[PDB]
Amino acid sequence: APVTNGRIIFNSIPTGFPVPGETTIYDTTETIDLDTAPLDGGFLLKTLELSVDPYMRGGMRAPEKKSYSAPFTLGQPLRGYGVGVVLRSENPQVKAGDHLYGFFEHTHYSIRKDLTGLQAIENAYNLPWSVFIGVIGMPGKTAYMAWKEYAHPKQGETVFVSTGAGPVGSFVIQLAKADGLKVIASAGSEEKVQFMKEVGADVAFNYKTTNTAEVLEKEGPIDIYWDNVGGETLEAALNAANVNARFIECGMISGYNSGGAPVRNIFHVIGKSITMTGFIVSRIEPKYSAEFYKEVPAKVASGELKYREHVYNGLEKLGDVILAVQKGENKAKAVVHVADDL
Amino acid sequence: APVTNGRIIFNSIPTGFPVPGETTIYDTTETIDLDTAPLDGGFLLKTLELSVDPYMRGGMRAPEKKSYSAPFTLGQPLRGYGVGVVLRSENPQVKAGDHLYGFFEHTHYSIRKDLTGLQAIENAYNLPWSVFIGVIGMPGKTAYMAWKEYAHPKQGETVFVSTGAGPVGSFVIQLAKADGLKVIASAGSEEKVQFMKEVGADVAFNYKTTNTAEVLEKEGPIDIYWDNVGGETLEAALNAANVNARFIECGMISGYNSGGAPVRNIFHVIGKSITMTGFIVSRIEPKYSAEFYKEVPAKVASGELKYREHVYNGLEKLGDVILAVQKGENKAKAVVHVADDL
Repeated sequence: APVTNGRIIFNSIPTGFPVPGETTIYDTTETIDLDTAPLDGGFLLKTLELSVDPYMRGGMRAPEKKSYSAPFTLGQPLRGYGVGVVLRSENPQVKAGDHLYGFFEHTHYSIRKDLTGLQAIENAYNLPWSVFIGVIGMPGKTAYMAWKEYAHPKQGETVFVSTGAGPVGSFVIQLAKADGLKVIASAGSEEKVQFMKEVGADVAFNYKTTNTAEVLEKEGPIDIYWDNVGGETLEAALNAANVNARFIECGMISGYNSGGAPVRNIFHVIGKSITMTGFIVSRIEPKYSAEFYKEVPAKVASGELKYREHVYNGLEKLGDVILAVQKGENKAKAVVHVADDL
Repeated sequence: APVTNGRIIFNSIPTGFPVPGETTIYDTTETIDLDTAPLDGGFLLKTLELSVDPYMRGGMRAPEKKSYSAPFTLGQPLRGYGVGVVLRSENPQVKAGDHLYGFFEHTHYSIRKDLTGLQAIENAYNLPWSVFIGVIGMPGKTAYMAWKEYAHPKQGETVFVSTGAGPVGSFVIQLAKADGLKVIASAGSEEKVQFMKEVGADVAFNYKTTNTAEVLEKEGPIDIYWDNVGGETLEAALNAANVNARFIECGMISGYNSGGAPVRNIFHVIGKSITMTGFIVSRIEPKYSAEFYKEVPAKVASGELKYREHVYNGLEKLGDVILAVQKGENKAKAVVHVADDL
């Protein structure tokens, strides 16, 4: 018999933080018959896990694709990264039981014509599906691929990782330790400092209680800076950089429209012979994707590569999770567990 | 019989522009007997050509060596790049007639113990000695070596060269054209715009009469930016950059102590996947020196590589040339012709 196809609908444009029940609504007006719904040569896809990733620069938009992050449509579901399982297929590209990663609408079920925006997941070690939207998803790929492309590490160099406890930063710490580097890393809470230490940071500190410039003077100079914040932290890193340092520019704080904070000491790029490289993960992903999806699951399964997630149960909560993430209240990479797999 | 060994002496510390006759004095109190002066195993060196290069960041200091630019000593000669000829030698490393390039005191003659700070010049095409302090000296090496190391050009890419008529920038224009690139270049006077066009710039303009941002929008986007200025021009280049652009950071405007102007749109480094690399020519010179000194003289002799210099005759004028250079009044790379070679 038909079942509810619940949906998190974009309902109004917020001027401040999103308001659950106003910005988003949980809508149960659609049903679907999983056995008889017409597929017309496509396939029926059951949502399992949905990522809630923060937005800021460019406003409320889908995660970036083609280097285009699209706005949402009022009255239609929100969207983001997810994992799902195929229930039924009339398409030779996929079969029942296949698990797929990519862009998902925030609904229990969807009917897809083909694999556009999706890829088969190889889960040889039977890891929890949610890892594929975190440590083995976009955040992990952001850390792994840019590290391999740009860090050019040498044994015993010193790296400073900003936002070091996050899904990207905590992976960077572990990549750096595996390359024999000394790691300095900072975050904004005690629990985050504890996680940075757990994953191997040599010098882990809370930038709200400890002077970043003082730490970098005592523990540097810095050969590699991994930038997730820009602004004052980037300026401090420039002041503490060694000659021939590499500054990997991953993210920067902004508002919807402000772009980023000024850099007032950029001459250090010349004086200290710094290579500062920005990147967007989708542009470099083709060079590393197969290696990433082969190697990273093994390191998760063995416990070598540590990660944290904050799981919230139920699609109906997703709008509340959006607000929690915008407020920084989630303890780790936010995941909405939509359904079990069986 | 003894001859005067004239000397440009550092006489007082200026608080503004240098004042000829006060900041510097031309001193004729020393003599030297060129035939009998004791060499004590060293050699007698006749100054031929002296470079006058602008100073600003770090104040009045010798050009940088060991990554240290040293201050001058009151009552002693100024110093900078030069070319000289050996008149007499008791040192097996050099013989009479050898021409040497490196750091020179601002005097007619000196006695050297050895080749510290000096190198033999190979002048196969008998070019004027002054070229070895310009197009075949530090300015030319700055352009050639960083271009080869960092530009990674592809046929038909677009480069923007700031300060495009100068000793560095005008060499960069010619390197870029030889690599099949479109060149946009800017300068601050008509004579400089004419020289940029003469050396092959496709779009040459005066930033004082023409809106840089408008030119870069119409003629870009920019794949390579060669930065000699920083600040607003760097910001305009970032706004006009193509994806995967390379920003080669050579110099930036400053005061004695201000470091450089702010960059308020640095997020473009991430959004546009820019590689921004600073350098100091002495740090990369060992990789390119032999190639530079073999290839560049041939391109000068054939007329392929164009250059300009502003020659002033006589050591006694050098303090006036310092002021002219600090005021931007020299028409091209400033050279003091100290003596003829014979």
